[PDB]
Amino acid sequence: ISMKQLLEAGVHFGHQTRRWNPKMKKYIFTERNGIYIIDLQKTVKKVDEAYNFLKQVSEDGGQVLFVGTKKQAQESVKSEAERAGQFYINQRWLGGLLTNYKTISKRIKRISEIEKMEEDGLFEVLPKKEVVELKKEYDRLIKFLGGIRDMKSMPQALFVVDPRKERNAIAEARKLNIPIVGIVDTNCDPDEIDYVIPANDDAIRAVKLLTAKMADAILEG
RNA sequence: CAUGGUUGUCGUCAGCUCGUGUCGUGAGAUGUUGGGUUAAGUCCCGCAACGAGCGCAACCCUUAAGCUUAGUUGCCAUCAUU
Ligand SMILES: [Mg+2]
Ligand SMILES: [Mg+2]
Ligand SMILES: [Mg+2]
Repeated sequence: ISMKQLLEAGVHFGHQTRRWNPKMKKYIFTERNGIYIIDLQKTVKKVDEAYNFLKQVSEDGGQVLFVGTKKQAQESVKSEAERAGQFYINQRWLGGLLTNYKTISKRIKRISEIEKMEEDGLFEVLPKKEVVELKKEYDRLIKFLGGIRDMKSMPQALFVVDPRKERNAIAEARKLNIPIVGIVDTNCDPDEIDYVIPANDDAIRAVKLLTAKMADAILEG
């Protein structure tokens, strides 16, 4: 990426000074209109490191999980993950998604079973009330577990659009020692994330640019 | 007041719990709370919970309406008769 591209994206924009995290001071360049401005020069170097890492994991064939429950990133996470053929979560992070994957795995299997029953044509045989509730279960499973249906093993890396929003995802990854690549805004804390990209996560344009670049690395691998 | 079996009672009240995960030094907690909703821990939505079980409900019996099958010991409209 280039600084001009980043400036157009709105990556430089940051949260209000009051809501900042002091640990991210290095990344901050200046304060304008009561908003800290991310240093793009640091961002470009950071983007490169994460891009290299994601290409490396993709070269190894390691799976990557994209998390963007934030409204801005929901659409971007879905599209880029599909492009790169990687797992995504854009609705809600179920507690114990990775730590309790033994239970979660069964829920993934359930989605296939519900489809199988429809394919079998048991659905017509089943009582209407039972078929309605079965459909409702399936839709709920698709809503939350749709992105990771294909996943059968722990993702080699996680991509998080907003670490502060996705606290549970960060915690589970750190417990399981999974490397984290994240878009960290001024408010967020960078210590937890292994690969930190300092950027605005409140802009659809900004998130899309960064997630696309990461997807490209996965595509390259 | 050594017991099995059987029973009353709170109360047919909507509870009571567990596995895995997570949190807590720990006893614990979460789930099971919250916003609505229901007869209902009923259901929905949200939510470090994700699920599951015993309860709830439903399946059963009886009662309130038809159809088809059958018609004696039941019934008698169509007629004779008593
Ligand atoms: Mg209780
Ligand atoms: Mg229940
Ligand atoms: Mg009952």
